[PDB]
Amino acid sequence: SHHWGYGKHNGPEHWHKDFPIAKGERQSPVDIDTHTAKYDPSLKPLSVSYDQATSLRILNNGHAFNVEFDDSQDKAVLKGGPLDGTYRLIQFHFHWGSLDGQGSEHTVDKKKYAAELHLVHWNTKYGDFGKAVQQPDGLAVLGIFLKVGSAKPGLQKVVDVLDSIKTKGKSADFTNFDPRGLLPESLDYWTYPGSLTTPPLLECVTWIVLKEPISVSSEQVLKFRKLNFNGEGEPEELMVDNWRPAQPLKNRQIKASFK
Ligand SMILES: [Hg+2]
Ligand SMILES: [Zn+2]
Repeated sequence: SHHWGYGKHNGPEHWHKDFPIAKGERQSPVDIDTHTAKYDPSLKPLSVSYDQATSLRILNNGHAFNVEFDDSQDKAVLKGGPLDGTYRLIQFHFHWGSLDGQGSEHTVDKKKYAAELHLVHWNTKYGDFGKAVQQPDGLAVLGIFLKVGSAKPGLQKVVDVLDSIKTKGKSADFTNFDPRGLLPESLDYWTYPGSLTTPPLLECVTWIVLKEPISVSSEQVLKFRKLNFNGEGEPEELMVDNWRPAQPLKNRQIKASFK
């Protein structure tokens, strides 16, 4: 190791040495076995209210690129589904692969997608993000798979700014981006209790993974693979394969909102 990453020497199989919770009882991602997920008719439809979303900035943090939102008020929230209370969007980011046949963190019946989008929200009852991650119901992550096919118009503004945040630590102003353009048509989902997928790997997440993938074009995903893990003036290491493999389900049940 040294600092964690996705390489041979500091990749997911090493994390447990600095972050023992890596071998925990509620680690993510998982494989979603569709024939073993339990339909639960008591789950409510999700409620995504992103019409007042305020994006602020896009940042290359060395492991992905995050688009950050103003979370000082209830502007872009998620509620409903399996959640109690209101969760505010704080940031979204992707995980992707070096090839189109891999890239997602969750799998479906062992199927891997080209990428996976995570919309990260935190439970307002805890007052701030940093307090939320210390609680079992502190975050709610919506995960959306991407397959390669048609271009997604609403992703192009993201794609286009990537050249300006090529290396670790770079940021760019990124206002007026509407995350509604990244949702599939259907909001049917699976849900289970899990964790963050990067260190510190805290088990504070209710995952909501959407059944329906979105399509992106090959060119679009190609632009993701041009980013760098390294900082400026360091030897170039392309930012690819920044996904953690599926972890054991252990004593958990995946619930479906649909049949
Ligand atoms: Hg936690
Ligand atoms: Zn993620």
